[PDB]
Amino acid sequence: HMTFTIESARSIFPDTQVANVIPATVASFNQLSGEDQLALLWFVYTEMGVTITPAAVNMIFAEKTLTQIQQMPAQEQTQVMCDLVNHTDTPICRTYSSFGTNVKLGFWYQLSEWMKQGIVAPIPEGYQLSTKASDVLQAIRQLEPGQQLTVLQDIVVNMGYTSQQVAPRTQINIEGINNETVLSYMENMNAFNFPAAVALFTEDGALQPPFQEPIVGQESILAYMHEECYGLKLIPEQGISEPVEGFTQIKVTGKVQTPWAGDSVSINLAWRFLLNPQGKIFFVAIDVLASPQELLNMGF
Ligand SMILES: CC1=C(/C=C/C(C)=C/C=C/C(C)=C/C=C/C=C(C)/C=C/C=C(C)/C=C/C2=C(C)C(=O)CCC2(C)C)C(C)(C)CCC1
Repeated sequence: HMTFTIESARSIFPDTQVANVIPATVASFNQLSGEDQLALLWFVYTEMGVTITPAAVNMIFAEKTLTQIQQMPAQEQTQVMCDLVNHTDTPICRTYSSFGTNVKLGFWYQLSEWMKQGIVAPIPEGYQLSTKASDVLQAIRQLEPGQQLTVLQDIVVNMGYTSQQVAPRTQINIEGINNETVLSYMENMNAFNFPAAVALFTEDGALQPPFQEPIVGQESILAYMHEECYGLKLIPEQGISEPVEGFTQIKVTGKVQTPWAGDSVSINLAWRFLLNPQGKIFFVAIDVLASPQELLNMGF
């Protein structure tokens, strides 16, 4: 007999208002053809109004592949960027799938810079998207920047073909709760003390990133934290705590800022924790919350 499994833990606070327009838009994007995809991504990225810094984040992992692409003629450069978006089995697509999330993003950032400088073949002057791609572009363009950044990240991480400094903890407050395991988690994540944060989990515990599967076990969670969590700033604001079957479930809402955009952009999140009777994190889900505008729209 078990009171909770990882699977059943995923459904805690089931009426959380998740921004399902994000994966909805990604699914629509994945129905478009390679050329429409690349041109759409160029317009999203360039028209977002957000300055992207690589500086606060990595690139040494991508440099050999980047040099390769830089040396290719324009015809081959564009084909490579089509293999990536189309998920074609190629050496470069397999190498890309081994990059960490932030390495993938740095990869694409450098190509974006080279396209501006005419070192990498640009999107053709005036290339006209299909009507369908034009509808996907406009839905992306309407989203708040932080949600567009999430769309892009999700698309970038899924391209290709699949075959640092610790601060001391500083005090943080969350109105409405007094849970030390939650506060330890948030403060250790802000300090980039990822071994300390992971130590709060049960050995069989999981962390569920937004719109992704649970990452199970401390070794895996730590690797993920190394890959994706450096330079994040977590700004939990408020919470509720409820006892359930001798466990505690805690929902916290607030924001994160990514080092890609600094303090110019804040993404609205929920964190959904299930703690065991000993105060260990059995499960935590992070969700991107729907805006008031998106809730309205996805009714009426
Ligand atoms: C492709 C492509 C191009 C270039 C694209 C470029 C350049 C894109 C750059 C995009 C970037 C830079 C996006 C960055 C997004 C970052 C996000 C969205 C981060 C969100 C993080 C969150 C939400 C983390 C929350 C979490 C919390 C709070 C926890 O407690 C646990 C850990 C974790 C779950 C991590 C060009 C133009 C050439 C055209 C051709 C195709």
